[PDB]
Amino acid sequence: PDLKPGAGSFLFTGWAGKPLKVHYYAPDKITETTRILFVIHGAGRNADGYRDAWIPYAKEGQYIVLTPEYSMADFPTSLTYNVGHIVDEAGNPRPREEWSFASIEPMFDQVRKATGSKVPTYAIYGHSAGGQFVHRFVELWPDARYSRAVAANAGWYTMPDLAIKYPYGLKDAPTDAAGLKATLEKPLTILLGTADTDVNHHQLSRTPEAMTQGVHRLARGEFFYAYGRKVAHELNAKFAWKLDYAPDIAHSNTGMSQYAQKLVWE
Repeated sequence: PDLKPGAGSFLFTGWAGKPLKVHYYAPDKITETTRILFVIHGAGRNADGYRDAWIPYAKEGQYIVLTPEYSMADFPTSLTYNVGHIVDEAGNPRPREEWSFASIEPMFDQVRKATGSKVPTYAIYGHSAGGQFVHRFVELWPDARYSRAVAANAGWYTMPDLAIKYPYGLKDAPTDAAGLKATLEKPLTILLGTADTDVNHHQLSRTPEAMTQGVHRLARGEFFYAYGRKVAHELNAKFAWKLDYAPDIAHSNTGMSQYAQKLVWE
């Protein structure tokens, strides 16, 4: 069909999962070099706000913004959304095309088909639970066509460790040593707010497995990056991850996006 100039939404059904309402921003003129940025919301499923936060930057960069709404009704738990839904709540394996990750690539096709843009890649950004979604999408979707993925202020990480069990590591995860080696060469950027340091934040995991990564989101992000560098040395991977900071920003998608807007096109 179409995408309307400005802010809007469409219902996406071109995948094996549930229909997804995608809130978008489109520039006034779409050319065939108009870029496309996926913005992934957090646990509050505030997709409408996440698209709005990037509207000014998409207008000044003249690119499309896509924010899928993983509503509470259709994705009630974190396991159904940012953990990827690779198993149901009972532990039974689910088909890969029904994972929450499986919507990005076909959706990336459809919007191109509807706008006329022919860009071979997209950029993707996520904050908090969206940051978990994005770095797990990097770890478990080797086929993805992102030029850069930005994970901002994730609460805790799936660590690049083949001996730690999912979702705290890549043991019992759909990847192996070669896949991990390729993951360490992907253009992933961990962006952390220097004030995301409250060890008692009301959304912060304090499970022992999460505490092995650090006491707050900033420490955990730094430690996840360093662990990636270590295992990249172990596997002789050409380490491509990047570590960036948002000075004096905490767990705020607006403040983090103001800095991430200068990172997704790297």
